[PDB]
Amino acid sequence: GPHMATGQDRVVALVDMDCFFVQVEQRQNPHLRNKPCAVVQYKSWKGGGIIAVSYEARAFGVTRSMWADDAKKLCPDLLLAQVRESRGKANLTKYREASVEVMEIMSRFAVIERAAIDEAYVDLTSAVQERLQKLQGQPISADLLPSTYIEGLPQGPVQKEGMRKQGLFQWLDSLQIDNLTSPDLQLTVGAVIVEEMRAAIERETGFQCSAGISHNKVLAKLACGLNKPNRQTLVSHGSVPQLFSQMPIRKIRSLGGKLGASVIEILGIEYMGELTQFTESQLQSHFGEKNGSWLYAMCRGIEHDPVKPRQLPKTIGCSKNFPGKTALATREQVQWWLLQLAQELEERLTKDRNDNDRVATQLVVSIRVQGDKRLSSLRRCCALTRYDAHKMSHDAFTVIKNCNTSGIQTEWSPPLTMLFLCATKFSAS
DNA sequence: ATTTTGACGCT
DNA sequence: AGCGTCAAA
Ligand SMILES: [Ca+2]
Ligand SMILES: [Mg+2]
Ligand SMILES: [Mg+2]
Repeated sequence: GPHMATGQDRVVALVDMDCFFVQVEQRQNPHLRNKPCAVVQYKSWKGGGIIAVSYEARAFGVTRSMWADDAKKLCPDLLLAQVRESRGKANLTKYREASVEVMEIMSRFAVIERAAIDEAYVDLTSAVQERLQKLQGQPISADLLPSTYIEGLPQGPVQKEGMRKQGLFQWLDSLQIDNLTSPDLQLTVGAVIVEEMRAAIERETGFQCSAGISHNKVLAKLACGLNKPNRQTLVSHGSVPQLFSQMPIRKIRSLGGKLGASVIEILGIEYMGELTQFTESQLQSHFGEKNGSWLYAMCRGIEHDPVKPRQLPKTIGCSKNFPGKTALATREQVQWWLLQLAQELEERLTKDRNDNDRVATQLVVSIRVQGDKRLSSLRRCCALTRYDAHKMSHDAFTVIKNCNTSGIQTEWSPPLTMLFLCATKFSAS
């Protein structure tokens, strides 16, 4: 009752760019705008692998991971843009730079946590308080929320936009605008701010995005996906029981893999809401102390993970796969590709040092051997003392050379199916 | 023969 | 330290 926390103490948003790499390419090439199109890496093998897909193309069934040749069977007029290749490998610089554009705009509004190349969490609690003080009891107009959905509404006693407006009207009609401590009002002001933030992103970059607004990161992330693209969704604390009552467990962030499968298998449930019937101790007994407490609160819509103040990636990495017959089988091959990776890494590190006043101090080398299901077969670290590609490639070879079983120095066995260099452990400079 | 990435947890 | 999990385009 009066002491039961309800996880309504924060306003958190998650902003996620729509079909991000596709929008980057469509901004650059107006011929691709408003078309079924996809972004692909490589082209020799089956037309290249698709990594991003416009919503027009998704209507034909085109998805990520599809070979372009196969996507063309579903969508013969599909347009394609290719990821840049440099030093023999795909190079994602254009998308990293577009990401910086968006992150820098979002940072003007509030502290953000960079969650991926195209998404960030926003802690809006303080901004909401400020805006509520500015508003001075003034009601919030639907015109301030032109792309907002209120999850769960409309309810009670045939076009998409009509339903959105009906739900928003029910919500705003029911709000108590004089209570500055009302969580629902705080979320609503949050959504007003997010409309402003999304408008700024689109104005200043050309890119559209979706967003979720709720009381914590997990619900904000879930909310964001409910009405893509180019829309935002408010998930209130009160919407949680109905929302979770038919929500597959795997849809909640962190439960899409083995742990989620085990929750389903061990407990014999399917939906997030069903978790409420277990005690905290029961959940801890199956999934561990940390996961158990997290599940117990999360299934009630409560999560405390903070929006971390971090706009920049914590690592800078470069990797290449060598699938099937292309696996690296000679020492020379391994050294040449380590050099290519190290040259890209050097370029990115030097730019990072100039832009962000920091230097990486550890180099992580990872390889995969043909026959291993795991992404990485072996990982070794060494000191990163100079931004020099020849030194980094030599040091990586030094730390992995003993993995070569082959009695012949010139041959590498078992062949390598992946090389990965990652700069970590940044210090101020 | 998806590939190329991050962030963080466990021991 | 080195390995595993989960998530992005
Ligand atoms: Ca996205
Ligand atoms: Mg994303
Ligand atoms: Mg996606």
